[PDB]
Amino acid sequence: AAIDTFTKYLDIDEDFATVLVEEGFSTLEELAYVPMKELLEIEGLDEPTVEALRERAKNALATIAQAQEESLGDNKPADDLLNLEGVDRDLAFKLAARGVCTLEDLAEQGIDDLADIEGLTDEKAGALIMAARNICWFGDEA
Repeated sequence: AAIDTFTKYLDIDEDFATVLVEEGFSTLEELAYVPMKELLEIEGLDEPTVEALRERAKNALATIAQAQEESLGDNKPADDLLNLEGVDRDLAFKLAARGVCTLEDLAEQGIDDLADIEGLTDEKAGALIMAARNICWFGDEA
């Protein structure tokens, strides 16, 4: 059951032949480099077909790169995070990598938890956290 894998592999004429189960084509990584001594038994392999295979390999590279970016990008910097003053892109990325993503949890950890931050001392950490607690907790806004 690999119909969802090679959905667009031979985009010229779908009615060509049946897929060889002996190879499988079900790794998406090992098929990058293979000796040409066994991959010519199937008929109908010309220059445009190899060029299209190279296009598809580059596309698969791009897709796996985007997948790795999405898997590592466990930050989700929303508009609610970049709006707090003194928090540029780098600081917001740091906050999101710490493990926070919303506002109702920022003012629930004391200054003892505001360490390990790069480019931010403890007095400024306290300043920013009491600013946040004034905007959120003392403001009584919804």
